[PDB]
Order: sequence, then structure tokens, then C-alpha cells
Amino acid sequence: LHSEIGRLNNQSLLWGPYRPNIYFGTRPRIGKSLMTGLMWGKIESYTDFQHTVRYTCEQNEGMKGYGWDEYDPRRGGIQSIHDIQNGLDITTSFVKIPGGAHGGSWAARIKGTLNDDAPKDQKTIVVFYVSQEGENSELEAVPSENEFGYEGDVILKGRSEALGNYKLVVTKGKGVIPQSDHDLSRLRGPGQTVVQSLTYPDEVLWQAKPILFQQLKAGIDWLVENKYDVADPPPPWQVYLLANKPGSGNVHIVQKVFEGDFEFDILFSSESAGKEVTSKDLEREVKQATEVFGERFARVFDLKAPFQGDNYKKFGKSMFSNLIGGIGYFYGHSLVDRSYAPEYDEENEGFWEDAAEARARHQEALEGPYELFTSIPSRPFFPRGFLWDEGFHLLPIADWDIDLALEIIKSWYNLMDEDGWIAREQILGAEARSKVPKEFQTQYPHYANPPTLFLVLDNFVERLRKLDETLSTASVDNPEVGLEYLRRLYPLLRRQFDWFRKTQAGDIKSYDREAYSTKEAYRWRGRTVSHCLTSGLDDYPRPQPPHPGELHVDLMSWVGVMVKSLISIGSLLGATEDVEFYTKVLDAIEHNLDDLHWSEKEGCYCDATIDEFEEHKLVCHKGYISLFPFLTGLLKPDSPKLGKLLALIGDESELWSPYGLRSLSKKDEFYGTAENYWRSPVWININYLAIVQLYNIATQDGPYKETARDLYTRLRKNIVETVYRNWEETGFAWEQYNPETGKGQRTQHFTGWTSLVVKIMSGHH
Ligand SMILES: CCCCN[C@H]1C[C@](O)(CO)[C@@H](O)[C@H](O)[C@H]1O
Repeated sequence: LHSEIGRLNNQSLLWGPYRPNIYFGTRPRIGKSLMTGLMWGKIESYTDFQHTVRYTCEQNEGMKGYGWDEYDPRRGGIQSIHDIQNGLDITTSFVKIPGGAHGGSWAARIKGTLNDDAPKDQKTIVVFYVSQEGENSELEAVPSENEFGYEGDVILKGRSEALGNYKLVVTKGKGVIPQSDHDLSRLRGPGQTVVQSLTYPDEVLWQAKPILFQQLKAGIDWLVENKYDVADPPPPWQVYLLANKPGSGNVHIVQKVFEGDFEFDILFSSESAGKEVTSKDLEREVKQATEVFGERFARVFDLKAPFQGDNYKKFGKSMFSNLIGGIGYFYGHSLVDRSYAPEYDEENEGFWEDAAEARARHQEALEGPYELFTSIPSRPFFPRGFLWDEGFHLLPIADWDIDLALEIIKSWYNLMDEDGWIAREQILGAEARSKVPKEFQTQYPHYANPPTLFLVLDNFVERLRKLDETLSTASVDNPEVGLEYLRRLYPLLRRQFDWFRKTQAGDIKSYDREAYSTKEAYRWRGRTVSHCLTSGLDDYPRPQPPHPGELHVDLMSWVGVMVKSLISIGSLLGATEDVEFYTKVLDAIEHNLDDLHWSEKEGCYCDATIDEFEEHKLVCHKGYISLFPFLTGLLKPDSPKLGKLLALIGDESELWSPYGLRSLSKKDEFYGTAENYWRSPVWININYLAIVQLYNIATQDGPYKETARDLYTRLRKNIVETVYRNWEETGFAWEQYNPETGKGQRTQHFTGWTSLVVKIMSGHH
């Protein structure tokens, strides 16, 4: 049954718009295969098209906004794009039609509507670019009857090992096609759909913009050569219209020019399936997908008071679809430093200068290939896999489709190396690398990241104890399926746990340091004077100067999270030998959080260092870090420590702002200093952990039940209203929120853990 379910999931999720880095494109979950991408741009002059043309995602003044209105990666969805520069409201509908043995079929409608400010006679170029990698695969544009290009549909027939036989059709579409009366029309046609079929070495096929411009430029050079000049120039759109040359190749460029509004379809027909897909199929499946999305949303994301209104529902749908609609498939080599230089052990004072010296040896090399199936923080700015982000992204996704989430966990855990390391940032392939400065590409095997994917595993453990529809929950409906998944993942989890302990260990024994356990103490590797990138809270203030005797209460809490998980999963597999070990680790972390990290004088948790005089010193900076044992679910409901944290969480002059909890307290000397990333702004991921823990305390007998209930109520309201208010004003989710003004700031399109707001609204943790 497990294998059966495995196979149905593979066939179900194979195809998608899995290229989140571009406005619209498709590719299957196969490294070297068929990929498509859309481009468009107005043409007004002889030189504007190069500046107007859209392909990879961006966010600036000339783009109003864009995003998925509805999406489900089993069925497809609809994306809206509001382009001010090109005067166009674009819509791209995508739909999957299950069938055959090769992952099924799919279709897309592309619709462009000029906005109110565009000239009614705007010319717009639209290109559908298609490429295929693979040694023994073939793709061929059937040539047109007509001399100079196509009056109707363009049909590409192809074959490969992974897809078998298939046909990909770009329809003629609806809309006015401009006509040139120039002499050029004798050799180039008066204006029509054209195809160029080309070949390049497989590894550059992703470079669609340059490949296309190299063809445009060759066209313009042909004009110059054949005496078409400024005495009497062809119209711009004709100058940028490729000469028709369909054929066989691993690249096919299909180019249309439209005057005014347009629309056209793309129909991918898997030959092994029924009859080929048609436009009338597309329209039906589109309408159907929406119905299904609507029904599932209302059930899984049942917004509770005071967010029951339709305004909130539209908001929740937008935040959710953008999160799930970011899922991408990535494939290629990544840049890793595998020197294991000994400077990276950071055992001396001043270690940061040493580690920089080793970095400047530049011993990094490309390795893999790797593949990854993952959601992403931000389409225009962070279109790739981030380890601790991914745990937050999957919490809402798992609610919607637990099997999709488990698939993404599996994907991430299959990257893990023999030591138990997964790189915090997955930059796979030249395409992914293109959008990332070289200095920032290299991954370091001593860098951890918060293990937030354990949070998702925890939700799945609890659910397991207590056609597309069936597939989405098959891992909890079939209890032997679930346990098998856990049996196979479990050794990897254990390895990650052991890896943390060997690589991110702090030093008790070697200092005058007293504590319940000799073993349990942690220090994030990777810190510079100014930063601690690996903890995820980049510039949150830490002991100065950084020092080999530092201990980090965040990191120790993340270890608590992990043991708790390994206890539940261990139990389920009756790994009683292991369960007993974890139980003692937990017990010790519980004690050592107190002995090493608790400040009586301050009433909160603190990181620790070693003095000038070699003594242990707490260094307290009140903010997210201070609450960590609480955020991560390690405190008993009656703990007096918990009571004191509830005081600090609730205190307006410290963390509590009208807009959510501040990353750092207004009292700390580092409030609003430096780059001010984690030194005052309100962050939805950490607020989310707070809300979940307040709620937990609120719904059990104990001395803080009602303080927690008051805080839960108000923080849930403040968080959701902050994000909603900004969405309404700007159309964006943002990375963080300003505690003084409420405004969203930094990275836009941040879906992204900001989307956790859909789970907060729907409550019932
Ligand atoms: C020098 C670049 C640092 C930017 N990091 C922020 C974005 C992201 O890295 C991806 O969402 C998160 O993983 C971090 O934790 C955030 O702080």
C-alpha cells in the first residue's frame, strides 16, 4: 500500500508551474526535461522592447502586483499580473488533466487586457519559449502551410524517455494581429505567428532572455544588410518579429504580436493518455478547480471571529495561494566548501578572523547534482529553498494537503549528507545561481539552521494518532502508510540530532561552570562580530565580543524541540533503546536551560559568555531570544518562569506593540540600531510561535490560564490586522512590520512565513 500511494503521489505532483522565479512557466519534477516560459512586452519604439520585456519576477515601480488567486498543485490554479509599465492586466490559468502513464496532461490560458491608461492600439509582443534537455529526446515544430508563418495553431511534437510521446500546441488565440504595408512584408510576411526552432548545448537552454535577443538581433542585422534603413523604416513591431523557421531542435521560440487585448492557449497532450486535450477541456477543468479550491478552503481554513467576514476570506485565500503557489522544483550542482578547514571549528578567541582566512582559500567546488521540491520565501527576491523558512511554510500547507507537505520534507531530507548536514540555503543549478552574487553562493558544512521542519513532523505525529481529495490525506488515513514514512525518515532525523551535538556543542567542562548536566550546552557556529546568520535572527544582539565560550539559549531550545519529536516518533516505532536516551537528554536540557540560561535579576532567559576573568556571565537583551524556551514549548504550564515571561511578553514598554511583539525591547541599548533587522521590527514567524503557545496555556487548567487567554486574544488580533491592513493598502505580504507605524517593510511578496496568518485566523490549535 505504501508503494502504491508513493506511486499515485508521484504521478499526481509530477507536472506544475514549478518555476516560481518567472512570472509563468512549467516544468515537471525531472532534472533534465521539457520546460516552458512566457514573455511579453509593449513595443512603441525601435529600442523600448529590450526594457519592457518581462520574464523573471521582479518588484519595482513599474509593477503594480501579481500572485496566485487560487492554486493547488494537484489541480492547478489562476494567477493575476498587474503590469503598469506594459499597460496590461494579465491572467494565466493552469490546469492538470490526469491520464496515461507519464504524469498526465495540462493546459494554460494566457489572457492580456489593456488597462484604462494604455493606448487602445498598443502593440504587445508575446513569446512562448520551450526547451528540452536530455541526450535522446526530440522536439519538432510541424511547419505551417503558409509561407511566412502560421494562420492557426503551432504544433510541437516531441518524445523523451521520461515523458514518452507528447504534443504541445500553442493556439492561434483571439485578438487583432497588426499588418504591415512595408516592402519588408514581401520577404517577412505582413504579420503573423512565427516559430524559430534552434539548438544550443543543453546547459544554457535556461537562458531564455539572451537566446531570444540573440535571435532578434540577428533579424535586425539581416535588415541592415538587405538595405532596410532609416530613409524608410519598417514599423517597430515588424522589426522585432522573428523570421519564421520551424524545425527540430532543443529550443522553440513561438512569437505573436497583438494589437489591443489578446488571449491564447497552450495544450500539452500526453500521448499515453486518452484523446488530446482541447480548449473546451481547459475551460471545464478551470471552472472545476475553482469549485474544489473553494470547498476545501472553507473546510480547512475556517476563519474564526472576528475574521469571519468576506474581506478576511479574500485576504486568507490570497496569502494561502501565494504560499502554496511558490512551490518550485530545482535541479543542479551547488557550491560547497568541503575543506573542513580547522579554523571553522572556532575554538580560539578572535575565531572570526581565522574563519575569514579559510574562506579566502576558496576551496569550494560544485557538487551534486541535487534536486529539491520546496516552497520559497519570495518569488522576486528569494526564489529558492531556505531550511528554517521551510518549517514555517509547511505548517499551513500541511493542513491543506498533508501528503504534499510530507513530500517536501522527504525532498529536503534526501539532501542530507553522511554527517547529518543540510545546507541552510539551497542554490541548485546555474539558473538558480544567476540571481545570487558569487560571494553568497558557497555553503559551509559547519553552518546549522533552526530545525523547524520538526514542527511540521509534530503536527503530523499528532494527526496520525487522532481521488485528489483521497491522496491529499492518504498518509493519515492509512496508519501503516504514515508509520512507514516515519520509519524511513527517522534515521535521518536521528542523524541530524547527532550532527547538532557534534558540530554545534558549547563548552561547560573547560570553564568554572556549574550545571546539572555536563553534556547539554550549545553554540551556533558561524558568528561574526556583527551577525549570527545561522540562528536565523541575523543581527539580533549577542555577547560582544563573540567568544568560544558563548552559549545560545535559542540553539539549546531548538535541541529541546528535536528531542521531543524523536521521543514521539521513536515510541511509534518502538525504538525503546533510543527513547530512553532521548528522555535523559530532555531532562538535562530542562535543567540546564535553568542553570545556564536563567536570569533571576532580569526575569528572562539569556545567552551566556565568558568574562575577562574567565567567569560565566549572562548577557541579557530582552526580545525574542529571551522567550525561546517558551516559544519552543519546553516550559510547564505552571512554571513561575513562564509567569515572568508572560509579564515581559505583555509589557508595552518592552516587547508589546499595537502591531505585535517587537523582536527587541524598546529598553535594550541596541533597539533600532545598525541594520535594525531583528532589533525592533515585528516578525510574523516568531509571533506565530508565541500565539500558538499562549493558546496552549489558555486552554488548560493552571495559574496563567486567563493571562494567556487575554494575550492570545489580543496578539492574534494585532498580528492578523497588521498583515491584513498592509495587504489591503499595498497588495503585498511583507517580511516584517514596523512597530511604531504598522507599515510593512523590507522584502515584498513574502509568502513566505508571513502567510502563517491564515493559520492564526483559523485558530483551534
Ligand atoms: C543577507 C541576507 C539575509 C536575509 N535573511 C532573511 C530572509 C531569509 O534569509 C529568507 O527568508 C530568512 O531565512 C532569514 O532568517 C531572514 O532574516
